[PDB]
Amino acid sequence: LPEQIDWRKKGAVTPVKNQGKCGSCWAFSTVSTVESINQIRTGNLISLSEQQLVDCNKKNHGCKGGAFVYAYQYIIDNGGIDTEANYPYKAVQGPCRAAKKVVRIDGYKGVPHCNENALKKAVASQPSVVAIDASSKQFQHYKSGIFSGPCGTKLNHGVVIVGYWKDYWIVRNSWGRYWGEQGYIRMKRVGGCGLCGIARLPYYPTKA
Ligand SMILES: CC(C)C[C@H](NC(=O)[C@@H](O)CC(=O)O)C(=O)NCCCCNC(N)=[NH2+]
Repeated sequence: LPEQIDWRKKGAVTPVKNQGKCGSCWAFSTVSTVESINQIRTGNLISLSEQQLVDCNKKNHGCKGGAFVYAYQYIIDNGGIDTEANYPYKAVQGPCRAAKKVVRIDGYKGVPHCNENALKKAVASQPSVVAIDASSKQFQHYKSGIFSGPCGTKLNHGVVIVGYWKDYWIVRNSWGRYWGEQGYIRMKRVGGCGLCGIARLPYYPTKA
């Protein structure tokens, strides 16, 4: 497969977003991969609604956390997801409003655990969600360069891998542009379960 890929360079990734002070990383990462597969398939780049998920996804827990599988499953079950414009983000949970089904997906697949080759194969197809230990201070204060740790493998933050180079993953965070490299962080590729456990629980939506 390609030595390097960057979906941002292919117009598959929307501008960086800020989940603000609400534990919704499960929504932002999930929605981003949806926005991505949709553009890759339809040629349309559309910003989708995290808030919808936050409000209408019982299986997950609004600002109190969530999981990849359920998010995807929701979007699928619900028959589609609405745009960022009609259902803006509020950084605080609320009653499920009715929403327009702008974008739809057919399924989602898991990438084999702690297998960075498989993950490379997946990212080469389309951006993917991953869980990382984002609890270390070094990571939280990461500003630039190829981050190589330290960070454990305790899964607590959800992000997206939008591309890669020979020795690092191009990760998209949901903390705005004033964190890392204009919102992104280049995480070294170290095999095993990966840096901060980045290769522990990867996934990507599917659209036929
Ligand atoms: C695996 C990734 C997505 C971490 C995830 N935590 C979150 O969603 C966030 O707090 C992420 C964030 O940056 O806000 C998580 O696993 N949290 C657990 C929440 C459990 C929900 N509460 C229960 N058990 N009812």
